[PDB]
Amino acid sequence: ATAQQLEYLKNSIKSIQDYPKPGILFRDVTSLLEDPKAYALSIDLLVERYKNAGITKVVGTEARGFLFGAPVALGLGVGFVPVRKPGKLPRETISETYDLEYGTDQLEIHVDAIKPGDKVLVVDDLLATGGTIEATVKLIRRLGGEVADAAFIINLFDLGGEQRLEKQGITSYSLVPFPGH
Amino acid sequence: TATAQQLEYLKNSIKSIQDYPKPGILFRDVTSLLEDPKAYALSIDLLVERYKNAGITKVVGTEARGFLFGAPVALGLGVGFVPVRKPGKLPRETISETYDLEYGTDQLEIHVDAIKPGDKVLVVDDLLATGGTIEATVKLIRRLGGEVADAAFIINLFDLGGEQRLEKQGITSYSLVPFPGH
Ligand SMILES: [Cl-]
Ligand SMILES: [Cl-]
Repeated sequence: ATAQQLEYLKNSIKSIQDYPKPGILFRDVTSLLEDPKAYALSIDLLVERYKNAGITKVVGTEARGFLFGAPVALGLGVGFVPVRKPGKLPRETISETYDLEYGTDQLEIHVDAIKPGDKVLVVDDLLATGGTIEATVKLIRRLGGEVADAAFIINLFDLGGEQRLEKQGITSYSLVPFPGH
Repeated sequence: TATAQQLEYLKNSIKSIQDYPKPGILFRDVTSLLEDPKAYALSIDLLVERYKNAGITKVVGTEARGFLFGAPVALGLGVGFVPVRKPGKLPRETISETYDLEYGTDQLEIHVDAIKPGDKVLVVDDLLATGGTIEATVKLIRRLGGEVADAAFIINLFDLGGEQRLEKQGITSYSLVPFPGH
């Protein structure tokens, strides 16, 4: 990306000081979604990064993930595979648990959606702890998918997510870096 | 408009699951269309072609399956995408509308700043069933001064009365794949 493209994307994102709490600056991708140029540019740069990488499927987690994975799948000309909250997918699934503050949640994937020989790109809005992406990489590999790549609009470089994913053999590509926890 | 062959390709791309989510029902599963790059691209390209001269200034999609169809149509039209979300997910000032579900009610929210007077909105969703969520979405759009006359769907469950419900709001529905049942 050019410095002009990267600053336009940074400037398209609203930061809500002390949302959802004091000291937390929420990075709001909805202002990017509503801007024709910023949204298109975010998708075009991700497609350009992966066009030669032999990607055969794009995975996006529910729900903001869908907004960036699905357009990147269409731009690469490959299928889109949703990873969802429990009880929403209708065919055979597998499930992975990830930790939150005061408990856990689960993500599910269709078992038939990823096959051995598939090379998968994960795409999400924002890299924070990386917990959800770590669980998504576990789902993909349980299905025999190869995954080495995760792409983000925003990376919160203070929260350790990139290094967490590197422990799984994931290289992260992020358009907009922001500080804050 | 869409060719008969294109419509048959889209209809054949959608899996039907016997006795899900309850016995005697045939669940129309759009995830098989998402997985097929030809069917997914064809669906998006057709919806963009249908509305390319309609003066659309914004596309609205409801969480979550709606995002998979409305956001690519927004990019094809080269207009902004505005999500309508389940409560407590949008971080800035919202308004809310209540709608009916099988076992009660729930709300959808929109950012108050996302639609303005002069906006002409296309609503895009995966599937037209009762139409309750789209009815609520149309109310949100019009509360903000947006015009909305058009909703587009991948699937229309024509037995469930959705299209006629949306006609009572002045909405014309366009759907790619009709199915009987629920
Ligand atoms: Cl949001
Ligand atoms: Cl509906």
